[PDB]
Amino acid sequence: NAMKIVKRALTFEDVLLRPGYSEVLPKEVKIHTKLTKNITLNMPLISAAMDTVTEHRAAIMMARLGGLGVIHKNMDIASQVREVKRVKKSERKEYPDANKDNFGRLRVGAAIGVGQMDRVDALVEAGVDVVVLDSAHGHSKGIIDTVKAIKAKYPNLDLIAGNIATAAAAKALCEAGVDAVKVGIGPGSICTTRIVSGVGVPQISAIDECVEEANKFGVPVIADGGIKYSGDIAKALAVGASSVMIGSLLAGTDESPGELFTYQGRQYKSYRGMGSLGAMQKLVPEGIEGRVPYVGSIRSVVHQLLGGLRSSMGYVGAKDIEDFQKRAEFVEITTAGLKESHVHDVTITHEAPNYK
Amino acid sequence: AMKIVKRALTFEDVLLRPGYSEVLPKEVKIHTKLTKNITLNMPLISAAMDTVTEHRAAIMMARLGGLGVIHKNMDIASQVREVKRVKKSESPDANKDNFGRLRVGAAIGVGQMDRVDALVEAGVDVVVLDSAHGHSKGIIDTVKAIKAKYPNLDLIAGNIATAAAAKALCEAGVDAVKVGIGPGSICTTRIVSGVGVPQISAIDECVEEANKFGVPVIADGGIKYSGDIAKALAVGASSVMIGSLLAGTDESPGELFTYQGRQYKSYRGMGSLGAMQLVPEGIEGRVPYVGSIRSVVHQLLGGLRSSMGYVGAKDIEDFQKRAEFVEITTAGLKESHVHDVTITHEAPNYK
Amino acid sequence: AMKIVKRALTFEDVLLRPGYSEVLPKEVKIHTKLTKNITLNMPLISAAMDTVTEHRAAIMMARLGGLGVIHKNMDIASQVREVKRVKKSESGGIKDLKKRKEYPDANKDNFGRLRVGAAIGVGQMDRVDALVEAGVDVVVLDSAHGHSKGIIDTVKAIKAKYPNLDLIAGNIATAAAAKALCEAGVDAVKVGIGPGSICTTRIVSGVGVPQISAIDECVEEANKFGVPVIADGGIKYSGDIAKALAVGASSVMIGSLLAGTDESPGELFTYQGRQYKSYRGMGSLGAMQKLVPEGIEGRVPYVGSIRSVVHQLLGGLRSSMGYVGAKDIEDFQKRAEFVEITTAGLKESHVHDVTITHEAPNYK
Amino acid sequence: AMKIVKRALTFEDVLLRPGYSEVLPKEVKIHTKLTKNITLNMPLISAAMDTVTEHRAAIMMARLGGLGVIHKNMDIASQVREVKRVKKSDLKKRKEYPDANKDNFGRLRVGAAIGVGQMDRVDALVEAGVDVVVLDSAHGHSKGIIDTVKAIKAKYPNLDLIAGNIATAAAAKALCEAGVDAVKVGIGPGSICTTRIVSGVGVPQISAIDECVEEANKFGVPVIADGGIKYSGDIAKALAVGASSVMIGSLLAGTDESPGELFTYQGRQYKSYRGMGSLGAMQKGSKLVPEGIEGRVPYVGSIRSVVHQLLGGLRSSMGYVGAKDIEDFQKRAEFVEITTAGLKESHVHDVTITHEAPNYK
Ligand SMILES: CC(C)(NC(=O)Nc1ccc(Cl)cc1)c1cccc(C(=N)NO)c1
Ligand SMILES: CC(C)(NC(=O)Nc1ccc(Cl)cc1)c1cccc(C(=N)NO)c1
Ligand SMILES: CC(C)(NC(=O)Nc1ccc(Cl)cc1)c1cccc(C(=N)NO)c1
Ligand SMILES: CC(C)(NC(=O)Nc1ccc(Cl)cc1)c1cccc(C(=N)NO)c1
Ligand SMILES: O=c1[nH]cnc2c1ncn2[C@@H]1O[C@H](COP(=O)(O)O)[C@@H](O)[C@H]1O
Ligand SMILES: O=c1[nH]cnc2c1ncn2[C@@H]1O[C@H](COP(=O)(O)O)[C@@H](O)[C@H]1O
Ligand SMILES: O=c1[nH]cnc2c1ncn2[C@@H]1O[C@H](COP(=O)(O)O)[C@@H](O)[C@H]1O
Ligand SMILES: O=c1[nH]cnc2c1ncn2[C@@H]1O[C@H](COP(=O)(O)O)[C@@H](O)[C@H]1O
Ligand SMILES: [K+]
Ligand SMILES: [K+]
Ligand SMILES: [K+]
Ligand SMILES: [K+]
Repeated sequence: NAMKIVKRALTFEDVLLRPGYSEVLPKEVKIHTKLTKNITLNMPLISAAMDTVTEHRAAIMMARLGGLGVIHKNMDIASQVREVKRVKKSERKEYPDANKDNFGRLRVGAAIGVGQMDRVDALVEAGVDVVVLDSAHGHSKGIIDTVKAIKAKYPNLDLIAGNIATAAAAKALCEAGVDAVKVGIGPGSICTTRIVSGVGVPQISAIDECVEEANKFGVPVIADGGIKYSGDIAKALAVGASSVMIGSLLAGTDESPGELFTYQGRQYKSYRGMGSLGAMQKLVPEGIEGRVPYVGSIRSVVHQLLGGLRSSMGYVGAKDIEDFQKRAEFVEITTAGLKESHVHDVTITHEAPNYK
Repeated sequence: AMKIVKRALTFEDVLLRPGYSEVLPKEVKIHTKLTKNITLNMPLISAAMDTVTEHRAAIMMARLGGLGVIHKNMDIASQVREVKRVKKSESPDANKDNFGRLRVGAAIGVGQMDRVDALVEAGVDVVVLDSAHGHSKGIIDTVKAIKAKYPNLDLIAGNIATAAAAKALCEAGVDAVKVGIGPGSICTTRIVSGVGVPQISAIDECVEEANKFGVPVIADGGIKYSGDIAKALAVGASSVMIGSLLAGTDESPGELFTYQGRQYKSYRGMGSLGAMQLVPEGIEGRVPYVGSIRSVVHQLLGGLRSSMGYVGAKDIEDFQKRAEFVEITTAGLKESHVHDVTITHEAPNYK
Repeated sequence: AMKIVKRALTFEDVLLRPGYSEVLPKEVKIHTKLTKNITLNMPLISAAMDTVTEHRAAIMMARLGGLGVIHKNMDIASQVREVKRVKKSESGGIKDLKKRKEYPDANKDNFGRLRVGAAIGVGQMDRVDALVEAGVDVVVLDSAHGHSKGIIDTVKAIKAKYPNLDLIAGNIATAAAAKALCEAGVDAVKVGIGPGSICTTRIVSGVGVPQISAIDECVEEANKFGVPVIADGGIKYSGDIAKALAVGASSVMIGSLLAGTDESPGELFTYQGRQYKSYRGMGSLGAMQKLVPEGIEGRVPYVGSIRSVVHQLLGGLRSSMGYVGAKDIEDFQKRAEFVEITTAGLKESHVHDVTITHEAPNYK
Repeated sequence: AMKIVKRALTFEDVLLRPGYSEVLPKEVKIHTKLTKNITLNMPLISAAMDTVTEHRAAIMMARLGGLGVIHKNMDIASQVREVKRVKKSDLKKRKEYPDANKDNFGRLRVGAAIGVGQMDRVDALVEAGVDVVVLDSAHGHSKGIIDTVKAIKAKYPNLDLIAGNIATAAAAKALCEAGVDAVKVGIGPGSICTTRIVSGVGVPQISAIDECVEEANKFGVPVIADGGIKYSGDIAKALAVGASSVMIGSLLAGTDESPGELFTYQGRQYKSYRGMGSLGAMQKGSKLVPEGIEGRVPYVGSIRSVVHQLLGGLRSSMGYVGAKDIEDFQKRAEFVEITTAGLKESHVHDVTITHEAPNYK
């Protein structure tokens, strides 16, 4: 065969975690983790850098709950600075797991593009905790040059770069000096990249390959995109990602940007790809414009997502994420296994808060 | 370097090969072991769910030769009453104790020794120790406490889905292990937590280990059609536990209701919000009304008899020794169902 | 430690690779063998079902060059009457010039009478005797489970009593079963446990073998005895006929594609301003009212005459043989190379991304 | 036992892996070979179908850098007339179409389909100035095709000749040895095609391209991947596998330029789209049973807007792979095989689409 097929790649729906002997209840497990080599999270969730997901309200709530929000970059420098500053002056025992810097202020992230040094300058002055250098194709000279230039001017600024989906890409970014890599080419709910360009790696195999390489450098992996249910968070972490970035599951909350609207008797919010026409008009598109149901507060969403993670860790018998990653074992399943895993042969009559 | 230990299969992935047969479906024998010490005349058990089994369903299961497990979503006195109703019902296939009284089971959870005490005094035949995660310190310590206090009480524990878990429960002294993490029709465990094992591979793995102890395996959850029962027993389960196929019956708890011109009964997971009243592991639903348990069980056991006839098996143990499987594809599964023809008459065993 | 023999494939899992061809579809030969002793001029048999084959359908199947098998869900006198109607439709001494010009490929016995088959069950020796006396050309011994003592004993009794009667027996799905029936003296084995459109056996009993692998395994054993294999059930499209024959079947038995025709028994009816005929498994409750059912009761769209259906089915086979370069069915089996496909490959193979606005005569 | 040669994959079974890139999508080169002797500025060819390509579609495809193939479901004189219209096709146009695919005289290039043994048709198309003849059969790997290739190359040594369709390495070898200038690969993948269902014959398109490219490269002969392209990503996969150009039917059938009528049905505009082996197409020509259907596709506007989106997807793909040009694309490309769940992850999922996207239906 002329064509080079390197592996058969799996994603979340193709695998399940095996139960393990457990001496710990879900409410007892520890779910803190690392965002970067130098920044910890108290809970492993990050809200996506998207203009229908994270501005200051979402970033504040995510940090209060122990995680992180990344302010999107589809705004001018001054507006983004204003958003970072609003998170940073936000700060109450209602939030005992709040993720704070050494001064007691909430952590926040902010996204940047290739070559946007003036923006990096402004965000550093505004007190940003981590810069997220994002591009459709992180394994690129433009990205690596920007990494090198930022770490040369701000040696102690935590820098996350992405997105990537190969071991070669993880090595290249780790060698350029990043503090974490963000993995995900194509898995996003609103993403058409794989369909429009033919490029991508199914998300489980992409995490697995990139974690194996990035661990050789001590660099955490953020699993970005494709999370549909709380069970997918556990699988992403068990394969070895240090944290998970989520868009669609948070787009429908009070705190995300944009107003509620009603369609056919039910309430929704807009949710769209940053590579969709609408977002780019604020080169051919790699995302769509859509809607997601309204699901209330980020707090109630996060409670269900982490409840599922805790249940998963109790089933596996892990006391914390490190132990979860060391001892998780998987089985590969079939299409019929997946059908068996969902609800089947019964008509759901009541909504469940964690299953749609 | 992720640890995938196995490609795991479930019911729809496999079929039984026919073998040379000298037996007609009429003639095969379908008795089996529930526990090390209790035999069933038919290998079907109704699920311990508050939309499936109270006394009326348990009575009919035992009269037909199997067993009902009274659910534990009720206080102790209520469950004792349900047990006494079944034992008091009477005193050719009926599953009876040494006094001519129907046999019945009853579910308990961890740290419920007072419920065990009352159920034993009420004459329960078997206690079913029921957890979302059987392979845990709480369950193992509860098994050891029950067997130390009641050496001669048959104890079933679950649920599990690995060889290591079957070993642990068998070493602690259970009389049967119940296998099934995630296969249930109303179950969302695998979606909410990412954990589970497709039911065929889980039975296969647990049987191999439990056989070392002479301990039967109960295949719990995921049975959709009667062929699923045949497959589970052929792989080596000694009995099968069924929820959804029995919940739309006259005998299950709860009332008929009508929706869009046709009748239903509620059916819900014991880890759904409704049953527990939180991060649920089940949903609340409805199933079509299908008449009496008698007519359902007749169809289910009819399928099992046909299967044993096709395989040439005189009885369950011979069925397990003779069974050979093929793995099939999605195209093979579509070929197996009805295809390319519009069904006009609802068929008593295929829906 | 559960014993999985193999991964088994059915029609939609495979495709034939094109091969170098020097023949056009109108030039290929499609005659074949029904049994060791009976030839067909085309490779199609209508199912022994009370919604498919009674005398009218059997007369048409024979005129077109194949065979019809009269079902057995009737008393002996009624099945004799059906067989005689086929045997008396035509004869060597009656020069029906119309029928002889329209149907030049008609499949006839040595007296110039249309051939016909008839179904029997285990131990129905009285029915066999009456069918022989009626002039039946081949007896089809049907059971849900051909690989059984009851069937093998029936085969040995029939072959002892009528050594020259061609006898088909089924249904089977393993090589061991084919070996057992061939050693017992059958003239052809009929393969298919579970593939039928109206069949629920695999779902109700968990027992079956996907049809391509089942044919493949039984052909390899039956060929050792010179015994033809009949692929019975699960044919959805003309391409499935080609695949079945290419894998090694000598003929194919079809139910649902022939049930909605003028010639099948049963009356046209209308559902929501559309015409249908009934089509039901012989193991359905309706058919058995005459233990738990192994089929359903259904309807299929009315499609006109058996002639236009068969014309399309054989046109697809001829095309297939042209693509392989096969001059005849045995050449087809010796040339044929398959590929295994995926789910996406099956999607690609069907019509996709286009709304169909006209009925194609061979694609529904 | 039966002989299964391999497990065959098509477009939805595979994805391209990203590679290290120093190039942006607007900088990559998408020039490619049509035959041994003719190049395209862009690798797209409109299908030789009577609902896709007559002179108007061929003019636009050539103006955008590719090619149109005039279908053969018409008499010789009608097909000569369509070819002449393209060849007869002001100085502003040269500004607006700076990538036009022209012959030596500055006329738009055009192809035309012929059938087995149709030497009279070849003679008339050559005198009309056709740039390439596409010898097309349902079954290219046949004595009839092979003898016609030989007779055409004997009589017109300098006429570029594409032959198809094929799906195996043995077939590419036979056509290359008989002297074709490109082979066209595709048995069964077409949107409107029922060949694999009617006859059971075919090879999933990715494996078919891959097998034919390996053999045809030994003769320096380009492969045209014909059929089954649903999205722009499929074009990228086909080229990365080793195809030199891609032939497109359904994605161009609902354009202004395709022949046949815009009509409205239930508030939406469509155009007819049908297989050349459908009953309607063959009754036009007027015996073999059909190997295609008759349908309709939504109206999508101009060919230019469609082509812009398709090539934008190709450029993006080459940027992800790090490829500066098509040959570099093919050398660098590495694939993964995916599952049905992988394909579901790849599409839009768990969100309702509320706005039209120009490259994703
Ligand atoms: C602009 C657009 C539509 N596409 C690209 O920039 N494509 C792209 C860029 C570089 C290379 Cl070498 C190849 C392709 C975009 C915008 C915002 C987000 C994304 C996205 N896919 N994020 O994950 C994409
Ligand atoms: C309560 C709830 C919703 N979940 C759990 O208890 N989860 C759970 C328990 C222990 C551990 Cl270590 C991990 C997870 C439940 C209630 C009833 C039944 C089930 C069920 N999954 N099978 O019966 C679950
Ligand atoms: C009666 C019924 C419903 N089932 C059986 O007779 N079952 C059966 C027979 C023997 C053995 Cl050992 C095992 C199972 C039936 C009637 C007519 C046709 C079929 C059928 N499956 N044909 O392919 C089945
Ligand atoms: C006419 C028809 C329906 N079929 C054939 O000509 N079949 C065919 C020809 C030769 C051989 Cl040896 C085998 C089969 C057709 C018409 C137009 C296009 C096609 C088609 N499949 N193109 O790819 C087919
Ligand atoms: O339009 C785009 N094209 C491709 N990927 C995108 C686009 N916009 C956002 N993303 C990615 O999709 C992720 C969200 O995935 P989700 O959680 O599945 O909704 C984000 O964190 C980005 O990495
Ligand atoms: O809500 C729950 N979550 C997970 N599993 C459940 C829940 N409730 C009942 N089950 C299991 O599902 C089985 C019934 O499955 P069914 O026969 O497929 O409907 C029961 O016997 C239990 O083992
Ligand atoms: O009810 C039944 N159960 C199982 N198989 C049946 C039954 N009735 C007929 N068959 C088989 O199904 C075949 C027809 O399949 P079809 O062509 O796919 O509809 C017949 O030739 C029989 O072998
Ligand atoms: O009716 C037919 N039967 C089979 N293939 C056809 C027929 N008509 C056109 N084709 C092929 O299908 C291709 C178009 O496929 P599409 O781009 O997927 O719509 C054409 O270029 C031909 O190769
Ligand atoms: K489930
Ligand atoms: K079937
Ligand atoms: K097709
Ligand atoms: K996607």
